Amino acid sequence: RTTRDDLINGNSASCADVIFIYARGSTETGNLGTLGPSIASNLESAFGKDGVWIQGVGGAYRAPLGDNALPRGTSSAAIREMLGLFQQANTKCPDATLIAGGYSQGAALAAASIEDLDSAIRDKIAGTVLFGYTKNLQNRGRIPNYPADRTKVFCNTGDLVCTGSLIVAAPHLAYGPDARGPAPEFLIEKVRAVRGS
Repeated sequence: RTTRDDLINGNSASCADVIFIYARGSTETGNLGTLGPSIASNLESAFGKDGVWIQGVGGAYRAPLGDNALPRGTSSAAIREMLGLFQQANTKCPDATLIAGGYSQGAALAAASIEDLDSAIRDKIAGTVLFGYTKNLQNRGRIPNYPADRTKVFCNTGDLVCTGSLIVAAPHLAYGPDARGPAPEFLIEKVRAVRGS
């Protein structure tokens, strides 16, 4: 449901083939918030429960609304937390394919993290989905240092954070259908593109 720590809890001797690391939006609960669980269930349907590990960014990432105003759109402590989880995945399960996602502040966090990541680990993230991407305009719809073909941004018309503002309007809260269909669809496709099946 809203907390999944499959990577932290996972046995190194029986690594999943796919590891998904997801950062929730501001003020959301657990470490998956409102959108994460929907994505998780569909990935589990595609890869099987033992086939994918779902890991939300918890720990120091408290997702405070105020941190949207910081330079990178989230705090340094939150970035360190997510970097730490990619590095844990890379160490625990060197052969797993990674996928990532974030909503709102979590999308800025995912983008900042991936930008700072060691390239060898960044290169293992086969696809990333961003919903209500707060740095969409500033970054021109891209994640720095990460390929456009592995990136999918869901930015609703009228969601002001996609257009350089930090105002929360009703479209910002309307990503439910995307998390249920096109976002897991994209992620599954990108994993299969490199792993076959």
